[PDB]
Amino acid sequence: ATAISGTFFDKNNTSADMTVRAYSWYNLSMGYLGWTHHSNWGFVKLKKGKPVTIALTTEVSGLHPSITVWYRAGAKNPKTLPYMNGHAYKQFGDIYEPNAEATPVKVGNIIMKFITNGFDRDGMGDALPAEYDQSQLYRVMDGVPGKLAITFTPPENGWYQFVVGAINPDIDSTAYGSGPGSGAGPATAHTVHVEVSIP
Ligand SMILES: [Ca+2]
Ligand SMILES: [Cu+]
Repeated sequence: ATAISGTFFDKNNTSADMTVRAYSWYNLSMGYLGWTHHSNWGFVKLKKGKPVTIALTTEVSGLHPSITVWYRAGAKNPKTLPYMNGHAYKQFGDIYEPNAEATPVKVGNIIMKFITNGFDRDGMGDALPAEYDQSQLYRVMDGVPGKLAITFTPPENGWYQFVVGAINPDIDSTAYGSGPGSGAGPATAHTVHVEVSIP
């Protein structure tokens, strides 16, 4: 496992500004993975059965925010929350790292059950490049570039661990910058505003 910086949310702290790289959720290398540390992580404790919405917005021209939500099952001490199983992540699918260790600390079993994901597909044009042709990378349109909402109903009480990033910045836009490079794009950190609607 590897430590991450988490932003925690609750009923009195429903919003945050997170900073992410333009390609952070979908690098153009390898297996087209997100970069754990180029993205930004949130945590929120939720009650079973009541729908939740997370809304992302950005002012950055060309930027398309994105998000993956997992349920962090069996989490015990909250100080064991801000870890990930590695420096890269698949945008969908479940994560399992039994008896996980990081920097040494013992984190316990990391069990992350996939809940939902989405990315802002408004403004990307008539067709995305073929590198993005994975069905479970949920393309969502609300008619507003730079805005995204996801929803889910917590299947279990407890901690929901989510990553915010961005994907496929518009060619030659501010967000695109110098382009994908080696796959991670520019190191520029762009602000995405996050609002969690806790029931
Ligand atoms: Ca949108
Ligand atoms: Cu990393």
